[PDB]
Amino acid sequence: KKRKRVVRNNLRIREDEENNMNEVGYDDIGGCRKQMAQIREMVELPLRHPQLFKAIGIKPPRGVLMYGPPGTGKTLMARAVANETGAFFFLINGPEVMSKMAGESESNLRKAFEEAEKNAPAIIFIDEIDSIAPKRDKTNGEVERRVVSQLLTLMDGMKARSNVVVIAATNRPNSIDPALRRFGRFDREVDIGIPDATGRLEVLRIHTKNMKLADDVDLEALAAETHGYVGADIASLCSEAAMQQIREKMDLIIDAEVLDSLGVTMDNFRFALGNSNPSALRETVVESVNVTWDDVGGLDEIKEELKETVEYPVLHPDQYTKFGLSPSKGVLFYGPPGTGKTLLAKAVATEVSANFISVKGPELLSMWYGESESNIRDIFDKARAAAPTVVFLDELDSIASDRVVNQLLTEMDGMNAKKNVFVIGATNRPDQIDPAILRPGRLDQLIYVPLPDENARLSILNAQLRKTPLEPGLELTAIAKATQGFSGADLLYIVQRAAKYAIKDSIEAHRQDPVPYITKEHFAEAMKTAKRSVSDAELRRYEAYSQQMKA
Amino acid sequence: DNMLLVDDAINDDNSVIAINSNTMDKLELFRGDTVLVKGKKRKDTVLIVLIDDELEDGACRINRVVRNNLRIRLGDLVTIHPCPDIKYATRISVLPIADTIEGITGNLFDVFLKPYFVEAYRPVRKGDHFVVRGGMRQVEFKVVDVEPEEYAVVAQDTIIHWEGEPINREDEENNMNEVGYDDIGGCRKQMAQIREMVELPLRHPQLFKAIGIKPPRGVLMYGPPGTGKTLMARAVANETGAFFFLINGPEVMSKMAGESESNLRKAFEEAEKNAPAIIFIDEIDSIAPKRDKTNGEVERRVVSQLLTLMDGMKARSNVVVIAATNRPNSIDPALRRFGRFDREVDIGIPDATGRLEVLRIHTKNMKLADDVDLEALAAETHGYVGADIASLCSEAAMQQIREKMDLIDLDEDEIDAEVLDSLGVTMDNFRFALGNSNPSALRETVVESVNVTWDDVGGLDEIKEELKETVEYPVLHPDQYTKFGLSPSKGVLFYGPPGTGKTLLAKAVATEVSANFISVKGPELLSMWYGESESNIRDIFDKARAAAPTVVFLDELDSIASDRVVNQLLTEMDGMNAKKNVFVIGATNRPDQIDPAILRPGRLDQLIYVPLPDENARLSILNAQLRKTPLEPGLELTAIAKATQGFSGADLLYIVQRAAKYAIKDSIEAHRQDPVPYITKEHFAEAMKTAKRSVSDAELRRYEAYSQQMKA
Ligand SMILES: Nc1ncnc2c1ncn2[C@@H]1O[C@H](COP(=O)(O)OP(=O)(O)OP(=O)(O)O)[C@@H](O)[C@H]1O
Ligand SMILES: Nc1ncnc2c1ncn2[C@@H]1O[C@H](COP(=O)(O)OP(=O)(O)OP(=O)(O)O)[C@@H](O)[C@H]1O
Ligand SMILES: Nc1ncnc2c1ncn2[C@@H]1O[C@H](COP(=O)(O)OP(=O)(O)O)[C@@H](O)[C@H]1O
Ligand SMILES: Nc1ncnc2c1ncn2[C@@H]1O[C@H](COP(=O)(O)OP(=O)(O)O)[C@@H](O)[C@H]1O
Repeated sequence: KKRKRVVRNNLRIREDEENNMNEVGYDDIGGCRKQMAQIREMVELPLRHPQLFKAIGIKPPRGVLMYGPPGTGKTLMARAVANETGAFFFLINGPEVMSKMAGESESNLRKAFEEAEKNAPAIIFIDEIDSIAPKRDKTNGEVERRVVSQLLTLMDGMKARSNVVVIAATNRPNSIDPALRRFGRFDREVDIGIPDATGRLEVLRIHTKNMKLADDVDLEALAAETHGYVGADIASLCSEAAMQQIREKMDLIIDAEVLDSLGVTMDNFRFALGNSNPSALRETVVESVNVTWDDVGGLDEIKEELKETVEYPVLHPDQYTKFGLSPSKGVLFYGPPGTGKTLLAKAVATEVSANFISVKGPELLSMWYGESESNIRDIFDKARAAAPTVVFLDELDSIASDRVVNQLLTEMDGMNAKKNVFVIGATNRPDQIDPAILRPGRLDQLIYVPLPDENARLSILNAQLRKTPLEPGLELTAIAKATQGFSGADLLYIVQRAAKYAIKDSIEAHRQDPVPYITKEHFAEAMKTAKRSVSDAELRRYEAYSQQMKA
Repeated sequence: DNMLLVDDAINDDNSVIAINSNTMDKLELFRGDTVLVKGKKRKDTVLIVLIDDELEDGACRINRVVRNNLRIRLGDLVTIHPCPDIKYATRISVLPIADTIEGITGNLFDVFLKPYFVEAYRPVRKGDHFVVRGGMRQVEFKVVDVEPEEYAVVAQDTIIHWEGEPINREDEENNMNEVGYDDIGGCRKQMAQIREMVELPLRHPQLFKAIGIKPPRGVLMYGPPGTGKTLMARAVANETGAFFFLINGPEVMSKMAGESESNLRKAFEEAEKNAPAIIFIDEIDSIAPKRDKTNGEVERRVVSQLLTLMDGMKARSNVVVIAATNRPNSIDPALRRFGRFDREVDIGIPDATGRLEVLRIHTKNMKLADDVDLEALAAETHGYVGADIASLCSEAAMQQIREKMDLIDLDEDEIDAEVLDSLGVTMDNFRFALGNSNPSALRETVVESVNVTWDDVGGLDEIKEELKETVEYPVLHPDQYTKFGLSPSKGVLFYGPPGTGKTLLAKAVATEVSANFISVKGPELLSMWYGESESNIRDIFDKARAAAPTVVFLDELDSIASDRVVNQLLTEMDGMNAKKNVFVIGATNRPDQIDPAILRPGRLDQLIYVPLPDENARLSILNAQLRKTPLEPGLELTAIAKATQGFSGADLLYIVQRAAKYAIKDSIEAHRQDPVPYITKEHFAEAMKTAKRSVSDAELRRYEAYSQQMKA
């Protein structure tokens, strides 16, 4: 393996060894099984077995291009695949080549390409290819027009029939000159999103393989609580926890006995999480959700309609092809705020096992005003790249000009119907929605979301209270019955208020477990201190609009 | 207990230390061998030990000169070790000090060679100062160099060299190459954090290897300009004792292209050679500014070279990089990612104790007059960073010079020393200098500590308890919330009549949890909206995160209800993680223009009405103001409180101020024509006759209706 206890170490199955951080195989990467498989398919076969392509008679693809949030291990993934396949790895940095003189950058590039070619089982991993080749309409300088031209000439002049694979990494997909996306160049696109719970647990296990972890570790709990953390953030969290442990042990301070007492505890991880701050949520990213249909309460007919709309076309594409009906993709939820529309969207995305994409109203406004990292083009491009995907547009009424609406219409119409990309819009103000978006071939289907009934309210209360202690024998049927006209947000507020009262009483009792659960009287006080958040006028308006649509 | 207590010595011998036999017994030292005494700031010396039965056990006898050389004072603890590697000196180079040879010429080296080194075998070390008597003078020389290393003893056959020129004495003191922790004050927390982030990687690298982790390398301290960042960096570097290397942003950026890369590469390589080492930078923003505004290629290549050097740093090497920047967000964001500058430290304006400590440090050499009340200056000086305090001291000294100048004649080239002896800075000089100061830190959002308690709050007990339950518990008792799973709320918004004590409530809340208050007025938000202001709300929240726990205060939040700033605030507040100890308190007199999105869950959801003070509240407020102005004995404030229905705190304070003004005017008239240094009944009578209300009843009814609507 890798072209290689003492024998096992020799065959890999004083600083010069550890500092030489190589041989990082597939073991040291987690949460990217799909992308790992894609990269392996596009790399190993062209290099290990070029004979197969000759047998089938077709040129193997070469141009690969990865993009995702910064610090997600793109460089680490490329290094790992290069080491696993056993080929020579050449690394290039965009700013570095841009750093050198006007003519020096072109030299560097051509010399690197030729050196790879002469020694060319290898991967020429560019990095931050956007910097060297930014958008043409933005920068049109002499050096900008020269270095990009040289790179394009080198790419077009690829000798072919060789074992050279070029990989480029850019944080944003549509942040490069489009000239690189044509045939014979970077075409095989790969998207890396924030890892899910399993990926985060894998990363935690990978990193915490040398640290003297204490006896009490519940890494599953850490994975569950940590959301929106990229691998770099997890590494930083582990480092912060170790630093906190060192600080805690420092009060008593070296004798080896104390060194023997070093141990990272759950308190350290909690403190590190407190000190950590993810930098990935601020950008639109693709992830996987696991919301079950049984998770929500009621809305059985809505579930049936959404199933008919999404599941059958994707579960049984052959039936639709034979019947000739193209899959529907325009779904728009409307109804009172806080009715769990996002939860329904997440359930729908989980049904087809697609990657859910979320774009909120503040993001829409930021794009509208021009101050925003990403534009709708990038959102839809990523949606296509990570197909299948379900895009969610929250508060379409918040774009109340029409530039963003026009861009959205163009993007929605341009994408091919066959591609499994669905768009789900949510808005509590259907009147304000531009009529142009309701046209056929667009967000045409309308789904009203009625308020939960007593059964739905009881189910919501039961689900929300599963993870918190409750007084044995408590009957929530009365609570649900006495909560007519409410919504999910109101029930959540009631639960939070009851928990707050319980916390206050517990703290006072401890100062003076006396009460490790919430009593019926606490819920009674919470409900008496809270009331409905939606007036009858709004419900009447919703009903009138529903009648108008029906008629 | 090998440490021994520093003791004053009557004898003037510069190489003899007299100790009791029990002192040797503790360390089992043998008579006839020198000992190494090490003090502080990497200062050490070698002394010949003698036995003095008179001295009690543990009592030493070292002249004042050796202690001065070691930079130590009486009563300190110094570590004493034997000298197993005693060696003699073969070639010692020593040069004189010109100011020490004033009044007598000639070469005293030959005079001192034989009598002073007649088989004496005095131990010698680099940098020592030794005093020898020649003629009528006692001249002190310095040990320029000694061979073989490291310290050795002055043997008779040792060759002494004197080919050179004298050097100044104060030049070494002003070199700034020796500054310990004693030369800093008011930054205990930040200094402790820097020590924890620096000492452990260098002093004890084995800890990280034992626990299996890569120690951090990137420490970035940012704060208002002229706050002492460079001084703190130099102090920590010298205290650690490791090799040091500095890079100035202005210097590197001032050289033509290409030379900068060579300088950076040479600096990094040389520092790596002398591991352990510390690399420091200044105005890193200057060399790596915000790429969004500067598109020049030179800065791009410089920043790329710096990034390459940082990333290529070898895994195991005792090198720590420190950077300084006034604006935390000004630097190119690429430097903030993992594996680079990540350990962020924020330095705020010092509080009263910090200002007192700084003033004490600076006023360590001036001829302070007998009447100085540095406590009063510390209390009065608010918003002064250390540099402003140094400028204040300089200006006060200059004013004293102005006052004393008339006696002397500046035309002559010589000034009599008797007048010089009379120089002395009086409290009036400091008062004038403070009058002619120009603080600037307070003009921009800077984290500062507050010391306001519930006592200053005149009533609103129920609001006090509600706010306590909302804030204090999640800050001091997160365990209960974790057990129940309820997340802590952060968004609290006060609404009510102006001047009802909202800022004071926010300050009290911030003080209770012992957090760093941050203030952001509405005009600042407007200027940020127009872009004229330097700092952006992103910077405010980044500073709040770095200085956590903190309480941010947004006054006149309705002034932006503009939409870009509101959207940015919503985005940043959403990005904030709940578990972090960051809280936001909004204030506004018009709780109707605020966008509904501000009131959404996970945002400024908690609403608190602030009512006008009650009669008991009015009495408490009046008592609170009347603490430094003397009052007529027997004066009754109940009549004023009861006749001041509907008044606000600001109105009561204004009434007190105008009454004090009337009393002062009466005193001025009486003196011109201070038997009455206090206020009497007539002044309060006039003030109440001139009383009014800041809020009309219609506005009160509107607020009441709005509060009832919110409650329903
Ligand atoms: N499976 C993983 N996914 C993400 N990060 C990982 C993973 N395994 C380890 N890491 C850690 O996360 C970081 C990923 O590598 P690195 O810091 O080079 O990020 P990157 O996104 O590839 O970098 P860049 O985009 O600048 O080339 C490293 O700290 C690596 O140790
Ligand atoms: N404890 C202290 N805290 C702050 N300033 C101090 C302190 N002691 C002395 N000073 C004064 O502060 C100044 C030293 O800090 P300096 O001017 O280098 O700060 P800076 O603005 O961070 O520097 P830089 O030019 O490196 O950005 C001198 O005026 C010194 O007299
Ligand atoms: N079956 C359900 N119906 C309505 N709301 C639910 C249901 N299940 C959970 N919820 C709650 O609904 C909330 C979603 O709130 P919100 O985003 O305001 O709704 P929307 O996105 O539809 O406007 C979640 O916090 C969740 O706890
Ligand atoms: N409980 C209180 N209510 C109102 N004012 C008070 C109270 N305690 C003290 N004050 C005084 O009232 C004034 C309030 O000023 P400020 O905090 O700016 O008010 P606001 O935030 O309402 O504008 C200050 O002089 C303050 O010392």
